[PDB]
Amino acid sequence: GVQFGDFIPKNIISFEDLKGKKVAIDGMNALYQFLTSIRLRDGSPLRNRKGEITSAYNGVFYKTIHLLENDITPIWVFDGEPPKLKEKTRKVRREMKEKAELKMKEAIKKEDFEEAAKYAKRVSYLTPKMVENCKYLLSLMGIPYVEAPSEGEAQASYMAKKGDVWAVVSQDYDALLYGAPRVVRNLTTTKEMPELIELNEVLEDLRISLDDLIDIAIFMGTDYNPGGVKGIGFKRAYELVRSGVAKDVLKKEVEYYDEIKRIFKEPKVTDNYSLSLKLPDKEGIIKFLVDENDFNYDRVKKHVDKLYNLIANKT
Ligand SMILES: [Mg+2]
Ligand SMILES: [Mg+2]
Repeated sequence: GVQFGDFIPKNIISFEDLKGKKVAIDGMNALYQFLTSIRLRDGSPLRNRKGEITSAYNGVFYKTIHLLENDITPIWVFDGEPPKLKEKTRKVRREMKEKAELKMKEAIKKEDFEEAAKYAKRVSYLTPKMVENCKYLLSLMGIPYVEAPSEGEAQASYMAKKGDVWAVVSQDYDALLYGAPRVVRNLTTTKEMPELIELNEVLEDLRISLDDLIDIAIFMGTDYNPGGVKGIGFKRAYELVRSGVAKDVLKKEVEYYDEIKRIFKEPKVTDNYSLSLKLPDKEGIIKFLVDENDFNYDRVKKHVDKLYNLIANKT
């Protein structure tokens, strides 16, 4: 996401100081994280005997239990319906290139079949099936999840602002742009220590408003305007913001500036979800993990036993 890291205040926090907090996990960010970091010695992903990747299932299972063991109650947040994701104020223009220039012409020729074998790949190793399988596993584990109307980071941020959860868990800083009061990094990955970023601290320290921060992100470049504004990094953007000339510059330099701003300010969110935990289906977990995905029975068994006890106590 936006490379805010070096320019915003952040603090290393211990796992103990995270004890008892409820958090909204950015599901897609977490799953991509697992695929990247849960690999073999040769950098190859974890797979079952059928050659299917299980890296994501490994992180979902073990990472979720790790948090619960430390009294951190997670609620997984996933992205909305790929076909339709227009988030309340997110339909005016596009969510891709469907409406506008996407090219309609007869080209079924070989270049279309080598291509008709060239569409299921850029969806990375994280396929809808895999994402669906992760949702299934969370269900068996008794862990609550929400399917956001659109971007999961907006849903999670909303949940944090509401106070249903203490922070958004992700490796990206982007939740701050949606008004998330707190983001906690390095929980799904522990190379480095957990890192807590508080939005209010960032704003007070930099002496800027949330709208200013969104402006800086747009200069740098968001998923909605990759590459940002020609030759402008954090410092120059922050300079333009403090001078009070950012909004004029952005209106000139970024088409759909007002549209991009609305995405962060008025996303489509939902209140239909529960943070309640359910006792885990031990047998179904073992079938899916051990039987169908070749996880080690012993380790899995000890873990579903631990999971059940934790939830029971919590419940
Ligand atoms: Mg992002
Ligand atoms: Mg996202």
